[PDB]
Amino acid sequence: ENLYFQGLEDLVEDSHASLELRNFYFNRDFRDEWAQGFLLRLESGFSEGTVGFGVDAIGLLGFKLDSQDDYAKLGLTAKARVSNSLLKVGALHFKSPLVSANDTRLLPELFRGALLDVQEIDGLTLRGAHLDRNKLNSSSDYQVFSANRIGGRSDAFDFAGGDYRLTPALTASLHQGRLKDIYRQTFAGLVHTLDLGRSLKSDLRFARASEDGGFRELDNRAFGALFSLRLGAHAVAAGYQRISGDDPYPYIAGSDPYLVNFIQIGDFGNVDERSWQLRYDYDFGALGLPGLSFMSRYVSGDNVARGAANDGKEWERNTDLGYVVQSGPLKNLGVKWRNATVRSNFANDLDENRLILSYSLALW
Repeated sequence: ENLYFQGLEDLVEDSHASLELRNFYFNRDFRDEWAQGFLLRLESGFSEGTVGFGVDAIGLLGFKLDSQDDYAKLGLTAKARVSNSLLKVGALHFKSPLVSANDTRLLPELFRGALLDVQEIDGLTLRGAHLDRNKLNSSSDYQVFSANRIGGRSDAFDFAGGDYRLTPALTASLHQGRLKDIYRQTFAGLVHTLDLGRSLKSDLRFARASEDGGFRELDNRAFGALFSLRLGAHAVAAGYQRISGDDPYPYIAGSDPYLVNFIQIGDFGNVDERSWQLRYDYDFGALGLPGLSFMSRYVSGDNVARGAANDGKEWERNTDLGYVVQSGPLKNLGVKWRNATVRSNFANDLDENRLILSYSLALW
């Protein structure tokens, strides 16, 4: 009676829910898809007690329009909290150096598994996960994993990692993971944030991977550095990335790699690839146009392995223009245009346009 009945009420009492509408148009021109999506998110409260329990749900629905994102899926996530720690089991969507779920299409990628987040020690976040399925952004069904470019088949991704604030400005990270029967990978990172009150973020990354289990021998290293300068409404970033070893940068296929020069289309993670990035952002708020945004970036890669040579080269430009309605009936309605051009001597030259209309409504 009592505590159990009350627990079920408390799950609802402290719950919240939202509905997102997305209209997505995509075109690729080599030197076409329109779809509508709905995303219903429910997050329960927790039952009272030292250990609190809850449940989240995500409802996804997509269909193609005339002018594979044609599915419906409901995913549940059981959760438990104690002190400042949280366990989620079921449908997962999160970002971390060794595994990050994608959401740059119509409907999000989901993983099936368990994710633990422990924040009991001052300045220290410890995370770990066991994942056993990948639901690609464009499909309804959970499937087993493979690695980007490298292939393979795996039914387990495991990682643990810590992000530690050594000082208020400096955070050190170490994450270690395994895509079972394909690869092992470890990531170290150091991120320094200098606020001049005007700011400079310095983001250094290094990851090494080797084979796991009976998989063929694998050797990859990836160094990245990204320096992000904010100057009022302006932002400028400069990035450098170096891939080395016999193999390209491994990550779960369908998901996002934690590479500083991973942009709209390319990851710049090819064998031996050296690349640099320049990025500019302007926030129109100060000018008096608060919903408006502009970003443009350019990444140039060389040294890419082409057989026994290293004369592979590619570049990619991206430009994002966006507006979010600030007031009136259509407040929160957003439109984003993402335009990309890729030119390469080892892959397909491509131009891509995305147009995304989005609207989110808080239900309660």
